[PDB]
Amino acid sequence: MATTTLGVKLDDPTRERLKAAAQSIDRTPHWLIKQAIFNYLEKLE
Amino acid sequence: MATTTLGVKLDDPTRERLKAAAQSIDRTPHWLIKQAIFNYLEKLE
DNA sequence: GCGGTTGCACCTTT
DNA sequence: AAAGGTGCAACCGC
Repeated sequence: MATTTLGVKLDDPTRERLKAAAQSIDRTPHWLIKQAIFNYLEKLE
Repeated sequence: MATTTLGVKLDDPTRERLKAAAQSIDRTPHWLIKQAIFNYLEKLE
C-alpha cells in the first residue's frame, strides 16, 4: 500500500464513529482510516 | 454535514476507483470523497 | 475555480 | 516526555 496523505473531508461525529469502529475490529485508529476506505471498495467490489 | 479537511491516507489506484465509483452514483468526485467513507458506515450500520 | 495533494501544527495515547 | 494519531491551511493539477 502506498497510502499518501490526502485532503479528505470528514465530519466531527463521523470521526469518533470511525475510531470506535477501530476498537471493535481490534485495530489502531490510524490504520482503520485506511482500512475503512479500502474495505468500502472491498464490500461492493 | 460539517466535513472538514482531515489527514486521510489514500492509495493512488484507490483514489481512481473512488472517482470511478462517483461516475456510477452520478456524483462529482469531490463530493464522493466524503460520501464514500460516510456510506461505508451506512452500509454496515 | 474546483478538485485534489503535501507537510506540518496540534491533540491523543503509552 | 515522546511517539502515534489527528486538524487545518496552502499549493499545484485539471
